[PDB]
Order: sequence, then C-alpha cells, then structure tokens
Amino acid sequence: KIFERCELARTLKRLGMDGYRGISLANWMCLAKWESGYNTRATNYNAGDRSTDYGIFQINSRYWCNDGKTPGAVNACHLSCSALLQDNIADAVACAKRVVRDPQGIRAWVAWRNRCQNRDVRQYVQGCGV
Repeated sequence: KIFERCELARTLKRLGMDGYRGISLANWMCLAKWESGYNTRATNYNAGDRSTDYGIFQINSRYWCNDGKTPGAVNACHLSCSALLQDNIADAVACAKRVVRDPQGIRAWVAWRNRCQNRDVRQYVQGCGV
C-alpha cells in the first residue's frame, strides 16, 4: 500500500510514534517519505553485501528481520522480513521502534541524516490533525 501523507501521519500517531524516544512525528514522516515514498511494498536489494531493505522504512535484513537469504544475518526485531511488506504497518512500526532503541536513534537510517536532519520537516505533518 502507498499511504497518503496525512493518513500515514495519523496511522503513525495511533501506533505510538509521536515522540517515541524523543523522535517527532515529522521526523518519522520525513524518514518514510525518503525511504520508500510511503510504500509498504518497497524493496531494495544491496548486491554489494547480499542484504535487502524492506517496507515503508526500508529496514535492512542483515540485522533487523529474517529473510533466510542474508549471510550471517541476525533478526533483532524477531520478525520475518515478510511482516515488513504488509499494508498494516504495526509490525514495521514495532521494528522501527526497536531500531531507534539502539545508540544511534533515528540516525540509524542514512537517508534520515541526508534528507531530514537539520531540515525544516514541518510540512510533513501540516494539516493532518496530529
């Protein structure tokens, strides 16, 4: 599913993402926008290290979910990567929370540093009622 901006903002808010570990909703929206264009089915194979990024947050298989085909990979979110390809983003949100509980926080995603860090991200939640 490819979410519309405001519907995603509220969906994320209902799931407890607003201010989770100090991360605003606007930051999560900026992340999802740049990672997948708000697409839960988004996928990207990294031929360099044989891993794959899954879903709306493009979570990587090497450390976060199990796809059975990434060498020496672990599964920190304890989920099949398939769970990150559902229209319902609850499991993806649970995993994204797991990622940010680590030292780096939202910085785990390089795309967040590239396109959201020290940026005016207000526009992502404006008019959404969140």
